[PDB]
Amino acid sequence: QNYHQDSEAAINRQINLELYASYVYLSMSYYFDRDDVALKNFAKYFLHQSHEEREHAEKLMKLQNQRGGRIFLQDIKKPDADDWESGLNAMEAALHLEKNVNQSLLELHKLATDKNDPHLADFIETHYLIKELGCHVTNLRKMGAPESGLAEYLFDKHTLGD
Amino acid sequence: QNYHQDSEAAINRQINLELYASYVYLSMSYYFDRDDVALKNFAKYFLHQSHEEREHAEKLMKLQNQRGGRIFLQDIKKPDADDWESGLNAMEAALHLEKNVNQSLLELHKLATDKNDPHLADFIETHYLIKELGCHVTNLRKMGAPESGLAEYLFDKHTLGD
Amino acid sequence: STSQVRQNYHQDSEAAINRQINLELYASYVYLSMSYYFDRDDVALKNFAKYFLHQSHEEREHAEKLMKLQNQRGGRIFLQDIKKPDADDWESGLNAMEAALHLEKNVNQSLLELHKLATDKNDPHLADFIETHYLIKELGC
Amino acid sequence: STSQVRQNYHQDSEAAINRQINLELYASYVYLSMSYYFDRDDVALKNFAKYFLHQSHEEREHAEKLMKLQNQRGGRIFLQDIKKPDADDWESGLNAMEAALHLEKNVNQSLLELHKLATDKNDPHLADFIETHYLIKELGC
Amino acid sequence: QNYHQDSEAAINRQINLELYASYVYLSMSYYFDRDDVALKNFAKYFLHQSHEEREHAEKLMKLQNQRGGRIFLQDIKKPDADDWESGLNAMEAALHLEKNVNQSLLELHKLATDKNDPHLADFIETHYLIKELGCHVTNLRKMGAPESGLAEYLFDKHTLGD
Amino acid sequence: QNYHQDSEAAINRQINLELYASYVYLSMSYYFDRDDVALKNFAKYFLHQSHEEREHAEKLMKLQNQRGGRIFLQDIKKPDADDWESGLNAMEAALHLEKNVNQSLLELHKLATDKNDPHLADFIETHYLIKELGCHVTNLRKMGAPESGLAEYLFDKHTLGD
Ligand SMILES: [Fe+3]
Ligand SMILES: [Fe+3]
Ligand SMILES: [Fe+3]
Ligand SMILES: [Fe+3]
Repeated sequence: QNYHQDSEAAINRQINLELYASYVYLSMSYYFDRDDVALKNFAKYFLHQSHEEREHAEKLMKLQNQRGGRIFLQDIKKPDADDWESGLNAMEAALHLEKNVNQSLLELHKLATDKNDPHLADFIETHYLIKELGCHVTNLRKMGAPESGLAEYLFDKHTLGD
Repeated sequence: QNYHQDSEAAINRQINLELYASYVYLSMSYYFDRDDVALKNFAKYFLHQSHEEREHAEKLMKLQNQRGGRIFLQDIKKPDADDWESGLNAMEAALHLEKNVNQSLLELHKLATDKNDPHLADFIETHYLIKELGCHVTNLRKMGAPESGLAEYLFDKHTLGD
Repeated sequence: STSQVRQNYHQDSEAAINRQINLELYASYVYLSMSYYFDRDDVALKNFAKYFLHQSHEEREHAEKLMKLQNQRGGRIFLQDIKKPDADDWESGLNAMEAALHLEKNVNQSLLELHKLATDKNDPHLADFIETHYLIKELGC
Repeated sequence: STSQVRQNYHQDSEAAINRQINLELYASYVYLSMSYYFDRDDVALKNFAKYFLHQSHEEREHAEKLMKLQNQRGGRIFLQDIKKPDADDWESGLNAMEAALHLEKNVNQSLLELHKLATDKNDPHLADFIETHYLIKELGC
Repeated sequence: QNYHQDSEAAINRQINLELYASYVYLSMSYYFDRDDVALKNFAKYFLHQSHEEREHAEKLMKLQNQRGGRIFLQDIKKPDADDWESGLNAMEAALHLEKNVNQSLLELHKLATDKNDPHLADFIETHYLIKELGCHVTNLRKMGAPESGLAEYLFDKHTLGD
Repeated sequence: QNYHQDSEAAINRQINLELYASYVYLSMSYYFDRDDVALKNFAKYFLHQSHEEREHAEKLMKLQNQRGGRIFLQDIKKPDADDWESGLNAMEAALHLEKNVNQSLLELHKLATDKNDPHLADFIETHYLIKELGCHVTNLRKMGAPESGLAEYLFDKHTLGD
C-alpha cells in the first residue's frame, strides 16, 4: 500500500511550506523595520504571523511523529524579494502566499479523505487569515496605496495599531 | 364604523414597513462585510440599526394584539440593491428610507388623532435617527466621498468607531 | 469578476448558501408569526409565545452566520423576498407545532444536502461548517 | 369479547396505538444500534454513544406508556417483530443524525395522525394523551 | 344563539349526576358498615369515593359561576338499592355508574368542542377510576366472589387495606 | 482461523436471544396489566426481568466491541403468545425461556473454553433465576393454580409483593 508513503511525503511537503511561509513573514516584518520604510505595526503584524506559521510547522511535525512517520526536512528557500516595495504589496504577497499554502493543505486533506483516514489536524487550520489579508488589501487600495504614503501611515496607525 | 378596520390595516402596513427596513439594514451591513468593501464599523452600524427596526415591528405587533386587532403579515420585499456602492450612498439610502418610514408613521398617528384615539405607541418612535443619518451624510460628502476611499476609511474609524 | 479571497468555493455551493439564507430568514418569519399568535388574548399561551419568539431570533441569527460565511469565502450574498408565513391563524398550539415540524424538517434536510454538496466538491471548510451548524441547530445546551 | 372498561375507544384507535408501540420499540432498537456503533474503537465518539443510548431508553419508555394506555382504555396489546435497524454501520456521526432525523420525523408524524384520528372519533381522552406525549417527546426540560 | 343555554343546562345535568354518584357511594359505604356485612375497607373505599364525587359537583358549580351561568339544582334521587348484596356486586355497580357518569361527561365535552369553546374543566376528570374498578371486579371474580365470603374478606384485607 | 468468526457469530446470536427474552417479559408484564387479569405484582416481576434481560444484551454488545468484533443485529421476533393465560403458565414459560437462553450461553462458554480463551463475561450470568422461577412454579401449583384464581391473587400479594 502506497498510502503511508504518500501520507508522510505530503506531511513533509507541508512542513517545509509552513517554514517557508514563516520565513517570508520574517523577511516582510524586518523590511518595515528599515529606517526608510519605518512602519512599526506593519512589522509587528508580519512578525506575529511569522511565529504563527512556525507553530503550524511544529504541529505538523508533532503529527508526523504521532502517526509513526519520519520527518524529512528540506532547505528553507529564501523569499522572492528582499525589498517588499510597500505595505500594500506585502499584504498582496501575503494573500497570494496564504492561498498557495492553503491549496496544498486541501490536497493533504483530500488525501486522508479520499483514502478514508480521519485524524486530520487540518480541521483547525484553514481559510481564516485569507479574508483578513484581503480586507487589508482592499482598504489600502481604497485609501490610495501604494502611491500615497499617507495611506500606509494611517493604516498602520488605525487598523494595525488596534 | 370603519375605524378599527382602518386602524388595524394601518398598523399592519407599518409592521411590514419596519420589517422591510430591518431587511435593508441587514443587506447594507453585510455589504460592508465583503472583502472588497471591508468597513467593519459601517457593518456594525447598519446591523445594530437592523435589530432596532425589528424591535419596532415587534412593538407594533404587541400593540396590534393589545388593541384586539388581527396581525396580518405580508411578503418582506427584497431591498432595491445588492451592491450599495459606498458608505456615502448607503447612508443616503438609509436617510431616504427613514424619512419614508416616518411619513407612513405620521399617517398612522394622524389616524388615531383625527379620530380621537390616544394610546399611540408612536409617541416614542419619531425623527431621532433622521438628523444623525443626515450628519453622517454631510460629513462623508465634506470629506470627499465617495470618490475618496480615504474619507470612508477614516469616517469608519473616527465617527462610527466611537 | 471573482473575489480575491475565493478559493475552492464552487458556484453551486455559493448558490446553495444563498438559498439557505432565505430559508432561515423565512423560518424566522414563520416563528415570529406563531409567537404573536399565541400572544393573542384569544389564545394567551405565553409559554408558546415565549418559545417561538426565541426560535425566531435563533433562526435569524443562524441566517447571519450563513451570511458571514458567504463573505468569508468570497461568495456574494443575493437576498430575495421573505415570503409571508402561509396562514395567519395557526388554530391550536399543536397545529403550530406540526407546521414547525415540517419547517425544521425542510431546513435541516436542506443543510444535509448542503453537506453532501460540499463533499462532492471537496470543500472540507464548507462541510465542517455545515456539520457544526447542523449539530448546533439540533443539540442545544 | 369486549373489555368491561372500554368506553369510546374506536377499533381504529386501538389498532393505531398498536402500530405506534411497534414503531417506538423499533425506534429504540435503531437508537441502540447507533449507540454501540459510536462505541466502537473504530469510531470512539462517546458523546454520541451516550446520547443515542439515552434516546434508546427514552423511546422504549415511551412505548411502555403507550402500552399502559392501551390497557387503561380496554384495548388489547398485539406485539409484532421489531425489525432490525437497517444498516449496521452508520458510517459517520452525521449520517446517523440524518437517519435519526427521518425516524423521529416519521414517529412524530405518526403521533399527529393519531391525534387527528382521536379528534375524528371524539375521543378527548386519547387526544389529550397524544398531545402531551408529543410535546414531551419534543420539549424536554 | 342557543349555546349558553345548552352549555349551562349540560353543566346543570352534570352537577346532579355527580351529586347522585356521591349519594350511591355513601349508600354503598354504609352497607359495608352493617354488622351482617362488616367489611371495613370496602366501607372506606366507597366513602372516600363518595367525597371525591361531591368534590366533582362543587368544581362544576364553581365553573358554572365562572362562566356567568345559573346553577339550577334538582332532586338527588335515591340509589337503586338499599342492599348492595356483596362487595363484588357493589364494585360492578360502581363500574356501571362511573361509565354512565363518564358518558354524560363526554357529551359535555363534545358540546364545548363541536362548538369551539376551550375552558373545559373536563380535561382533568375522565377515565381513571374505571380501570381500577374493573381490576377490583376482575380480582373478586377470580377469587370466587360473591359465593365465597372468604374471597371478599381477603380482598378487603389485602387490596383495599393497603 | 475460523475462531474470531465463530466467536462473534455466537456473541451475535446471544445478543438477539437476550433482546428476545426482554421482549417476552415485556409482553408478559403488560398481560398482567390488563383489567381482566389485573395482578400488579406479577406485572412488576416480569417488567423488572424485562429490564434485566435488556441489560444482558447491552453487556454482550459492549463485549463484542471490546473484542474487536462487529455487532450484527437481527429482527427481534414476537413472543409465542399474546394471551399468557395465567400467572402459573407465564412462570412456566419464563422457566422454559431461561433454560433455553442458558443453554445457548453454555455453548458460548464452551466455545471460549474448548478454544482456550479466558475473558468470558459469562462467568457472572448463569443459573440463578432458574431455581427461583421453579420455586414460583412449584408454589403456584401447590396452591391450586391455574384453576384457582384465589391462588394467584394470594401469590401476587404474599410472594411477589415482598
Ligand atoms: Fe500556515
Ligand atoms: Fe422604525
Ligand atoms: Fe365524578
Ligand atoms: Fe439473560
